[PDB]
Amino acid sequence: WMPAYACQRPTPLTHHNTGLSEALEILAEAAGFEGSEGRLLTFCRAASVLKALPSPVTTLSQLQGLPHFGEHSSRVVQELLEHGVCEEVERVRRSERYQTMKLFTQIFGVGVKTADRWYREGLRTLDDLREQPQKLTQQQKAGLQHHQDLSTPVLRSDVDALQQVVEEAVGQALPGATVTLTGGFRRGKLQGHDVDFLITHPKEGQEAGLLPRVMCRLQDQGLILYHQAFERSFCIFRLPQPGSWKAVRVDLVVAPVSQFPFALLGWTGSKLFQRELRRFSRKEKGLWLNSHGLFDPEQKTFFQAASEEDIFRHLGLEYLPPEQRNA
DNA sequence: CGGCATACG
DNA sequence: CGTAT
DNA sequence: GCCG
Ligand SMILES: [Mg+2]
Ligand code: NA
Ligand code: NA
Repeated sequence: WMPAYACQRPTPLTHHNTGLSEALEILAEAAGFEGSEGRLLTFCRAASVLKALPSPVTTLSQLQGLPHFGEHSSRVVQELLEHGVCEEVERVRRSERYQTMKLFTQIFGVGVKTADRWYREGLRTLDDLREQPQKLTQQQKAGLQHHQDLSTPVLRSDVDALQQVVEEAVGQALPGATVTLTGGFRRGKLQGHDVDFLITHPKEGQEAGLLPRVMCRLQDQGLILYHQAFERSFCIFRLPQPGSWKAVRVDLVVAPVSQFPFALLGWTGSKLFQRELRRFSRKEKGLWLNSHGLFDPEQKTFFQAASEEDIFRHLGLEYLPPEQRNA
């Protein structure tokens, strides 16, 4: 009844097993902090299975036959159902390792490997990092300076304001170019921690060289607090607020229109949905999927897509709108 | 037991 | 190494 | 950690 891949089932943004999925995603996150990518994936998948269920899990027997629920994930649910709390999950929550790795990895420019190194060096707090700025990259200096603003959720009203300023710059850089909201907001989220935009032009080839022109114009408008030919730009924008402003993470991506459906699909996510979709494509259909295209390694040809609908069809999957890709 | 998505900056 | 879905 |  429950397909094994997340791309085979609708997953809405809000669901009926929130507490259970949030506990499993703690263990997934903790597995990532320890470099256990396989365990992270299983816990992520088990969490996503519960998001896709049509009603609350109330008894352990309801886990029978669900994919990705074995001894470990089932025991987590069992303890939550019986006691409202899972000892392992709570032990992770309060551990100095988990809390510090979470704090460090949330910094823009700090990954698991850097966080882990700092943790081993004895560092624990953001002010610990601020004391030795010579050890920081320019990207990390920016993430740390702006960390407080970047921790405050972005609202959909903020997104509409940002999209207008991006379109203004894009329109000057290349008349006719279009801006599409992607990421979590396209999946229906009301808040987020960053804003994702996909830029193209209806005339194949006209988008070449576009992103530097867009960035130079945003920078000339005083809107760029930070940014690194290129096709992805990871920016910190100055977003106006009442009598002030705040820093917001904004990602700008350009694709040629021939690849737009694949880039839209990839950048709309969720992250787990795209991993599962690419895994399904490769392992069940023998096709290689990325945010540029879909490749048949037998015939050595790329599939032409005019829409996301085309892509789902070429993979033999029922279409899922973005709001049902919240795996 | 091997595999676990796949890019770009 | 970092970033993104 | 789980699946095929
Ligand atoms: Mg996003
Ligand atoms: Na980070
Ligand atoms: Na983003």
